[PDB]
Amino acid sequence: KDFIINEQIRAREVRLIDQNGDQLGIKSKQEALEIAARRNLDLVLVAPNAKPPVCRIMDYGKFRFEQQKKEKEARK
Ligand code: PBM
Ligand SMILES: [Cl-]
Ligand SMILES: [Cl-]
Repeated sequence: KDFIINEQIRAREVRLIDQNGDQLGIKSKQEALEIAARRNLDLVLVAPNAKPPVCRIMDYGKFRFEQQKKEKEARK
């Protein structure tokens, strides 16, 4: 569920996938953070144990809200 995002990420390099599924390739964490920032989105570590770790560009708050919404609705 919970993913670490943005500056919480410690990986030197990550494989980057953008908000639409475009495979941006291997990028330094710094460049990945720049791309996320220019798009006003978050850099989310979706696959911490992949080699190299996989990050997805997305709005973390919107993603998390929808996930919690889904869980709650299906149980009431
Ligand atoms: C990967 Pb830079 C500090 C424009
Ligand atoms: Cl640079
Ligand atoms: Cl943000």
